[PDB]
Amino acid sequence: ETVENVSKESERIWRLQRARTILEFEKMLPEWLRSRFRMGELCKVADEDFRLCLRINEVKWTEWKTHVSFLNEDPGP
Amino acid sequence: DGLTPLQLAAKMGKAEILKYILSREIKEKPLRSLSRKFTDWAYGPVSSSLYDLTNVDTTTDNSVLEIIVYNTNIDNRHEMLTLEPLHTLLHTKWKKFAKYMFFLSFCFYFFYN
Amino acid sequence: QGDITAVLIAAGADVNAHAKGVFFNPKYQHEGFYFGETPLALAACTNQPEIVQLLMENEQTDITSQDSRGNNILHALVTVAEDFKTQNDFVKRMYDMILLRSGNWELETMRNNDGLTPLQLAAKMGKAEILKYILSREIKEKPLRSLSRKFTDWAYGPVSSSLYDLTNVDTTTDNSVLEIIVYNTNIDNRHEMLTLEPLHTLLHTKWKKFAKYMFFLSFCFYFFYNITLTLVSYYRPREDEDLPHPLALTHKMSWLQLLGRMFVLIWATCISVKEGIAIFLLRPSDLQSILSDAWFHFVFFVQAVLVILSVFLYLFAYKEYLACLVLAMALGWANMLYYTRGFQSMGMYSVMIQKVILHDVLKFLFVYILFLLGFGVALASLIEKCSKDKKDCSSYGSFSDAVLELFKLTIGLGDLNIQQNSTYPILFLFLLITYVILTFVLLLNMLIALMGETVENVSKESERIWRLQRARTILEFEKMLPEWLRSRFRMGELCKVADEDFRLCLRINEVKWTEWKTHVSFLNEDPGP
Amino acid sequence: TRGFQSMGMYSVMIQKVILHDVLKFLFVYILFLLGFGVALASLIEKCSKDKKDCSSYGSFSDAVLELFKLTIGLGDLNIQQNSTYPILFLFLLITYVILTFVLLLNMLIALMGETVENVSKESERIWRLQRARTILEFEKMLPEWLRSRFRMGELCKVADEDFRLCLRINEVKWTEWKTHVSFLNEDPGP
Ligand SMILES: NCCOB(c1ccccc1)c1ccccc1
Ligand SMILES: NCCOB(c1ccccc1)c1ccccc1
Ligand SMILES: NCCOB(c1ccccc1)c1ccccc1
Ligand SMILES: NCCOB(c1ccccc1)c1ccccc1
Repeated sequence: ETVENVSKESERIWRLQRARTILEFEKMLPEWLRSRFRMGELCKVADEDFRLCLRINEVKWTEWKTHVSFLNEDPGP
Repeated sequence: DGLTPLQLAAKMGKAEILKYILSREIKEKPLRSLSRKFTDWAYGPVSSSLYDLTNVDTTTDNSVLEIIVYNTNIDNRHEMLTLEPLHTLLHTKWKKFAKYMFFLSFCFYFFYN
Repeated sequence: QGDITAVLIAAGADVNAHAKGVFFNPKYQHEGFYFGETPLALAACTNQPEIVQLLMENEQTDITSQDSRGNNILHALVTVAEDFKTQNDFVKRMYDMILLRSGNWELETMRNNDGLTPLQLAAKMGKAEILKYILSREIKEKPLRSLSRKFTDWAYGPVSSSLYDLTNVDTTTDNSVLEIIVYNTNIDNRHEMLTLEPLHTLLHTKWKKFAKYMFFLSFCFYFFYNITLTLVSYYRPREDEDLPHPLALTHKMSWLQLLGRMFVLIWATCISVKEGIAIFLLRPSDLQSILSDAWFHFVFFVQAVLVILSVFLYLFAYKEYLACLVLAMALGWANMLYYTRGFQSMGMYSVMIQKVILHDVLKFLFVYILFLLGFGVALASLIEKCSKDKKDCSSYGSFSDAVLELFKLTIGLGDLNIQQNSTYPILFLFLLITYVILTFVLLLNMLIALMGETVENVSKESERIWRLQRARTILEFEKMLPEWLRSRFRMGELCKVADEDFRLCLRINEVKWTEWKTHVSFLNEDPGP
Repeated sequence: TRGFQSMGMYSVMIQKVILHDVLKFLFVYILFLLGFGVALASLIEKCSKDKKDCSSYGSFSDAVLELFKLTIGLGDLNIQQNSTYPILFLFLLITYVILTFVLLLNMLIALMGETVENVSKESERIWRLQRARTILEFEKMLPEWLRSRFRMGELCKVADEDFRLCLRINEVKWTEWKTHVSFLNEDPGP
């Protein structure tokens, strides 16, 4: 299974052995100026405007549905 | 042990239940406050998804990535980091932050040798 | 909402609207969804066949309408339709539906603000699956089979002859389909597009009638070219004339022993002018094709110029008279890898050379330098610091000689005489054995590094890169072919439906068996005298 | 080497590579040979050489052969004794061995591509045809007298003649039973 296992496991060991470095660098990063990611705090339902921290993605095609979700726009200025 | 069930699903490494907890989209309106995935907007086959991401990011004590990636016991850490709230968050820590420190800590320890 | 939509049209909504907002987005993947901004295309883009069935029955609907980008509706379906197979694939089903609902041929002749027909836009965007429809498009009707691109010559049981309308397809107009498929670099699946029947047999016929014989001709010229540089410089028949000059044209030379020296000077200048024009053309291709193709334009040009600069160096007589010649001769034999295209497995081996040298040698070399320089410092204790027993009497370079005598082992050109020390040769060789075993494991993993779907991917992608890197040569040869006497392919101009006898240029095929049907197509015969 | 089931199946793989794919590799291996050989033959007869033009002959040819002996591994150091260009000699000649390793490493991958199936199985099926042609050739070699051999007993078919036709007996097997109405209902007989 070098067609699969010796190649793929050596890839997945590597991604874990790089993702451990990245969280190690945040311990190395000083607490001041983590002015970074963790996107804008939009509403959830409730009365507070900023409810929670967020993360934005870009999902895609077929299996449409007539959506009833949220602010019906494009993301805004 | 002091663990939330999201953290307990990560420490025990149960991947499939953790694909639900980090997504959890709820298409209702008495109780869509319990949902972890939201929507920014939807316009045909292009749509923007929003993740509630409270204990997920490395900003509190013993976060989810803190207890997935530093964990050694479980087998399928790679099957868990493929998931969308963990993945693009790891990519964004990579691109904005960790790529440039790694090349910086390269050129120091390479000029060292 | 289909029910609410018909109310709004009955209430008088503008069906020919245009939404010119910032959702066009060159940064496409976020906030985008370009759909050509008309209400007709939006139902056409988002799998709404009944609303398209509703909107195109409205007589006020401008189906021929354009966009801010100049796009009509068939441009809009092209710019959306993904190269995913059968996503209950609606766009090809609905591209089919719009032309058959309405329209003359005067809808795919419409160009955008780039000047592209929707066949060309499907090729430039590289949407393969919609382009398998446009180039086939057989229509088994008789109000509107004039819109069809595939026809039939005749049908007789399970043997039947197919005819392709082939207007903008062939390289006979400006910016044709093969012009914009094969020279394209942006899209991924150029090989998935050239497998298609109007493009394939047309590329085969340009290969067999035309490009095979020029390629062997341009082989035997550029192969006799490199023999001549070998037989001029490094021949020396008997006792040469006191360090001569290779490309010199001295007073008495029989006309077999200097015409080859003219043969170099002509065919180097013939190449130097040729890709010198490719400086004026290939401005964005070289950086975008950062590893794939068009490097061989450069390596031909660098080889041709350094021959000529060696002649310019003779007129000034600097020190690098011989230096610029030999790198021009060494690239000249290395340039034969461009002529390793042509045999179906030969370039398929040559692409695997180009894959490993570009991608994965620098992978292995960076690790192999690393254990070299790692054990080399470990070895250079045992030079200049250790016993050495007789040494500091040979040449130079304490660290450098310790590296090289550890670096000659990978050749196998191994020296024992560098190792004569005092009681540390126990510790020398068991160090140096752990070099060879460690540089065996770097070698053994290097074979496994190419492994990983070698049963499929390393073989098949090296084949499909080769077919694209040969199909780019063939269209390059037609630019090389002069405009007079292209009396060639592009078969006879038979009728379509209309009153003109010669309607369009054609291409004949030989389709086959089961799933019969009682045919109503064309002239019911065999092809004719 | 026909005759053992895996022996010719190895021997056909010899006949496949020597006919098809050696001339593949040899045309590229001559190419980097003749490519670096001109690059090496600056460092013979044009460069330092420090003691040379006293040995045998052949300025370009000796520079080729001493670069051509490395593929054996029969490598000579004494051909390389020059002046300060042996820095540039060996790092040229290393880039010969690495380049003629990649030609060697891709040569293993050149036989790869469905070696799990096609290179093994086709070399088996070519062998079975190339052994079955021998066997019918031996019957042309066998003289016509005493072919008292196979072609089993001539049992009836339906008709009035007892010996109807020549035969061949097999031993077919299990499930999908049926209540048979075929022939002489026995075991084959004394
Ligand atoms: N587009 C993802 C880029 O980040 B991924 C990544 C790439 C290199 C090193 C570390 C992480 C990744 C993260 C989670 C799952 C899979 C891949
Ligand atoms: N305080 C220790 C810093 O060392 B660094 C380091 C730490 C662990 C492993 C390798 C290197 C470092 C990190 C980034 C850039 C430069 C150096
Ligand atoms: N019978 C096809 C021969 O031409 B094909 C071809 C063969 C060698 C080099 C270039 C092209 C071909 C053309 C299109 C798709 C696939 C193969
Ligand atoms: N005017 C330049 C002609 O060079 B030819 C050429 C052009 C590009 C790459 C290689 C060779 C050529 C073509 C066919 C036959 C012989 C030579």
